[PDB]
Amino acid sequence: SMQEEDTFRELRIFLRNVTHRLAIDKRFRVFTKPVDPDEVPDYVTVIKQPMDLSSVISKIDLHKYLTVKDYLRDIDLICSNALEYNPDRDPGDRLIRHRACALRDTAYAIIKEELDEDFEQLCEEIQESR
Ligand SMILES: COc1cc(C(=O)N2[C@H]3Cc4ccccc4[C@@H]2CNC3=O)cc(OC)c1O
Repeated sequence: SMQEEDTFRELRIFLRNVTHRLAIDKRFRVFTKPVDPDEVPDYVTVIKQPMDLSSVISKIDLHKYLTVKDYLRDIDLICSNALEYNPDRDPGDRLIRHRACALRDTAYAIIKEELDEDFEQLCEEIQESR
């Protein structure tokens, strides 16, 4: 229905705003665009599902997220991809893992403080009915 389309449009607006706040945070710069294979050649072969904040914006706009849970699965993927690709003890790997974890923690914390749980519940119920 049109009321259901209004619900998903509100969800999209909410998701774009959270994503924008992550994207402008200096710590999360390396997650703003896809990992370039010319700068990191083995990435696309090791990481099966690359994910970054620009691709998240693209997926919001294509109506790929019908719930906050679906969006958070992609935020989790930005984090898990960095934990998997950079697992070493060296400072370079530890810094990207800490930034990855901080990106995930920030997204969850924004959603915990600003998302009405009845709004998410409505999205899930419209999703389950389709
Ligand atoms: C997100 O995961 C990674 C990111 C980088 C990294 O420093 N990047 C990546 C992505 C990117 C995107 C926007 C701006 C800067 C950057 C820098 C430079 N070029 C890149 O391709 C390195 C990683 O491992 C060596 C790695 O797992």
